[PDB]
Amino acid sequence: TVVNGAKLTVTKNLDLVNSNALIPNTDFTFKIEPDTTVNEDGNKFKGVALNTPMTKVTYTNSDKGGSNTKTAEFDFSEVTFEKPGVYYYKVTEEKIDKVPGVSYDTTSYTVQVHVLWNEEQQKPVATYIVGYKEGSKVPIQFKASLDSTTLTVKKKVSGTGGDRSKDFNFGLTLKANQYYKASEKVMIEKTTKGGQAPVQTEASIDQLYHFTLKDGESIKVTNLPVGVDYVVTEDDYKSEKYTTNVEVSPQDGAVKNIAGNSTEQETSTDKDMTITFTNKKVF
Repeated sequence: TVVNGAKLTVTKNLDLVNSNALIPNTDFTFKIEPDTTVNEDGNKFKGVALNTPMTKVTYTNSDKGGSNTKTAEFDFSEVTFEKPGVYYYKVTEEKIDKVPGVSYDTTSYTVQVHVLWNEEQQKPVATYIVGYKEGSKVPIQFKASLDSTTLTVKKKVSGTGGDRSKDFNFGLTLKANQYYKASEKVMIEKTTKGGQAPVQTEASIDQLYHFTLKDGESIKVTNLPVGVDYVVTEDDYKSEKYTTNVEVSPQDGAVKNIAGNSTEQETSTDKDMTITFTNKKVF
């Protein structure tokens, strides 16, 4: 929280709502600039602009299971300070296009660079560095929340002729995007009308995931990232005299009803999604 020297570390932390979340391929950029509000005193000065005013950290899918913490640094070594004093800067995080499901830290830090006359170098040198937000001195830390969501797929059999023991075949495809690459895995648990714990499997992005359900059974994708396109399809059972309808039901949003055996291309949001396929057979 008080740095002796000319280098200043910035830390990024990702706080995962679901600890099993997939980590998006993305960067965070931090800007340092002279503070312009400073009442230019004999002792307080507007900061001198750095040659490298931006620094950044990068997350990739492969960071999953790590600390979710990354560091970068600003370099004050090459800055020329004409006089000893306290030089003021602001440090912020910048992000042009927001990543779905990531919240951006709007914090602005005040950074004081204490520049003292130094015997060794015969000049004023950056000697220590202190940062604060609206409270005590702290390390420069930015925190973002990474939300994710879930997708539940349920099978409902209806009509006096519907077979509650029949297994219906389904496919799920999740599509790769810039944030989540092909072959990354998402966790799936299947709940069955029987004695046992749910069964855990994994689906791969860009790879058709095959599953089956009887009436009253479901699968749940427990760490679906936000912003991912997907399609769920049931096999056609018209030849066996079932009619099929889909309900696509985002938590607390408007339900979409679809005649037939497939969802259209859906894009996951921060809302939990429930998709119910109703298979009706009657005499």
